[PDB]
Amino acid sequence: HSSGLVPRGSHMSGSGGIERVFTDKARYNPGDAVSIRVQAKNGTGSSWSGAARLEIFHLENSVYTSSQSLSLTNGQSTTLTFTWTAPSTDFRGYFVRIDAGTLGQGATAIDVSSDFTKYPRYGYISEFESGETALESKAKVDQLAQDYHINAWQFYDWMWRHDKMIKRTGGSIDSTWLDLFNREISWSTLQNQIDAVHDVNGKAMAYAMIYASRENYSPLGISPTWGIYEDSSHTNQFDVDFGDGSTYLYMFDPQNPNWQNYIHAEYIDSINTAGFDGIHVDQMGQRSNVYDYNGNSIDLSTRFSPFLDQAKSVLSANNPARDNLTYNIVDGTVNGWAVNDVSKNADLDFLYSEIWYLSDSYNQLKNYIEQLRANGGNKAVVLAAYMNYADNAGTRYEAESASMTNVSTNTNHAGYTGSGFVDQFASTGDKVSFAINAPEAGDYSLVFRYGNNTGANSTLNLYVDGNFVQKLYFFNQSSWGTWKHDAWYQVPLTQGAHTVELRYESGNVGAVNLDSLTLGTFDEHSVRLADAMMSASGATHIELGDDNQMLPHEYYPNRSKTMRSSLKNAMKDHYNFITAYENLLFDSDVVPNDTGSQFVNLTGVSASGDGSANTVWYINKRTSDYNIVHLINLLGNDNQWRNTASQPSFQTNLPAKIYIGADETISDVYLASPDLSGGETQELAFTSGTDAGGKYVSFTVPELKYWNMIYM
Ligand SMILES: [Ca+2]
Ligand SMILES: [Ca+2]
Ligand code: NA
Ligand code: NA
Repeated sequence: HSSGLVPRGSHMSGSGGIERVFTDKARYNPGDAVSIRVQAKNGTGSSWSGAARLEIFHLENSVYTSSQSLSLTNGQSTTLTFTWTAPSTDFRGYFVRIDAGTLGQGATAIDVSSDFTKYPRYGYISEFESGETALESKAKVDQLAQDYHINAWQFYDWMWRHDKMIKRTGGSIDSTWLDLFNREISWSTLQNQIDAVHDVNGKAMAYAMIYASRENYSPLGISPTWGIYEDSSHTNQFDVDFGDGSTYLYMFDPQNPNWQNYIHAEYIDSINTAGFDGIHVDQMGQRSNVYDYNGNSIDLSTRFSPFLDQAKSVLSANNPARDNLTYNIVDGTVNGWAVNDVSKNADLDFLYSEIWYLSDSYNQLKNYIEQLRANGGNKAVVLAAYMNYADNAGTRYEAESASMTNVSTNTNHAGYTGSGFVDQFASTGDKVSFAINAPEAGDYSLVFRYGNNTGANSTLNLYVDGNFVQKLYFFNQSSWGTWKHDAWYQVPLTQGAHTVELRYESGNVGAVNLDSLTLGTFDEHSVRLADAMMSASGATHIELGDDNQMLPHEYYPNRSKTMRSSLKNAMKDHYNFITAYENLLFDSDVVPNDTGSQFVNLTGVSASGDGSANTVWYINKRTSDYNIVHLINLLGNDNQWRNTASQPSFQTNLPAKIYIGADETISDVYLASPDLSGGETQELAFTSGTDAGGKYVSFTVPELKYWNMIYM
């Protein structure tokens, strides 16, 4: 008479329970009513009844509890609401737990901050099509707000021209306009999205350049005498070629007051006419040997601050509620080009930096973040750091292992993957058809690795499951030995088997060598590690946008990679975590040097304090009220933040000893991890004592997967 190998009975587990827990807004003001929503589904196999219980925590302390009764027929769904009040102390993050017994558990987080610039959670919107309904604009904003607490959206490439941002014809705003790449921007869709951002208490930041006009700028009243030039005789203006012999950006002197007045009036028109909350100012990065119009040599690195101070000033005078400003410090690294002058001297509301290849290790990037924090007077730091940027990551299907019609295989150009590649793919009736599997329903990035040295674009017709989808362009390279994978199409797929086919048909031109097809996928391991390092170091990461897309590239509409459900779920936990614990992560400072011996020790694993490969990395920080120790699991992995990674070597029962100030006493030891129990703070059994090193505490860390934050 005992329980068996499995439970015996009429009830199921696994499916349903608490599906989602979220709030209507991304951010709240003190005193606000907060609607906490719980979407519940009874998949138990019979009726269910009981209490749904809410508990809210500020760090280690339970600050609110509440309960309501619930009953559901089998298969029934409902949405419950709990109403709370944002407590009076401004700038505080909270953890929210929902427990519904046998129906399961859920969690979310709440940010009470009257001004988003202290704890920005930056997302983006990069498409503005007339096909998008008001409900769909709203749905996509609501999803980012609910699932990640995004409180600011960078609206990318919304403008008509860099120097004329809203298109008017005869004083009337055009209902649609074509951007520099001939995308259709809808004025209705744009405003619907901006309103939807406002409805979740978010801010809409308008992308703009600091110093860019488009081609043919003179008729707009812009003078070439405000330009910056590659020589002292103003022969060649700095510019950007977009590769069609017509479309260009021309570059100007940010310090020139007349350029300032011109482009700032565009910034103000964008705020007032579109409803934006501020301007997200971009640049192209380091340019050496710069001259103004009159041939004087100028250091461009120090000319942004005056522009930005002036910009802030005209924004605040125009509308002090909607005057937010940031600027991209391009190519971020310690003492990098323009880093010190911008972060120290620009009147920015928070700092933003796009990281290229000057901060490749975790520790290098941590030092850059810390320099920005120190220079900027503890202003918030947001990084654009495009994950897996160079990796053709995802499930791979080799072209030569696929179904081939009127083509051949070969091995004569080195650098192919697998046994070779497809060639003689150059004439009508030629086909390659890949038999792929989608493990779950959703969007898939179809990424083709190819060669092409025919001297012009080659094209192939893409087909999915027998249906034509689009003509794809495969760009001309300098040699046939040059393999690229910048030809891609993102497509929705049902779970299961599909066919993906490239066909050379009437109207297709050129030829390609076809190496493979990859299902472009962000790698969960690297992404979770990088986000852990960034936020343990005191920064946040712009990576999510549009309809639950993740950012693969500097051109925000790029969809050459997609998140799979497992990564989406880890990002919900991560973004819950950086919201609920925002005070410990972004109010804290690094603990100085540890003269003599290091304050943190671990048993049974290699440990580093500088983000060394194949170690558990410890980071010790403090606020006035707390001592904090982050553990980031680099076991099994290198010290580089951007590239793909293996799953960390998960640890269990990791003994830890932390030294504390000898004039200090520890009542409790707390651990919180996005990886564990959805971020809920855990109270750990511990012992204290005194050693040669001083006063310490000692405890076993039950689990370390990616990132644990210990505090006391
Ligand atoms: Ca040029
Ligand atoms: Ca052929
Ligand atoms: Na949630
Ligand atoms: Na203001």
